Amino acid sequence: RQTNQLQYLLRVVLKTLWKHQFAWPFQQPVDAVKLNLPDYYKIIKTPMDMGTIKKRLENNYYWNAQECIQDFNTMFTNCYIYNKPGDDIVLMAEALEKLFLQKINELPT
Ligand SMILES: COc1ccc(S(=O)(=O)N2CCN(C)CC2)cc1NC(=O)c1[nH]c(C)c2c1CCCCC2=O
Repeated sequence: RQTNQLQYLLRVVLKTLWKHQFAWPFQQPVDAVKLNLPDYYKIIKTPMDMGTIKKRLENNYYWNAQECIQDFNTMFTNCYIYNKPGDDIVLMAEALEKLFLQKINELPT
């Protein structure tokens, strides 16, 4: 049994983002070896993705809403830091982040 906010972050926020057309690059960790990105783990000290966030939500890892929001923010900023600002992945990230922020301000008290 989790707090109302955490429940909403899983059943509303994560689930809406997961079903989005641009969720696919964000549903699993970046496999930097398979994708030939030798400096990825050197630049990204804390990889994060929606698949990892989901499991944490489902496992009661998070103490409260803000910790989950922190993970989401890390996922987005990792993408902006690593890629070039015109890359497709970055415009997908921006799109997904605006919806996220949208659903976050809709969060219950
Ligand atoms: C060619 O890309 C892929 C090929 C296959 C796969 S995948 O997991 O094998 N899978 C996705 C789900 N689909 C159903 C099956 C294929 C992922 C990816 N890539 C990503 O995810 C991804 N995500 C980020 C955030 C970045 C990247 C790579 C871009 C630069 C680093 C970067 O920032």
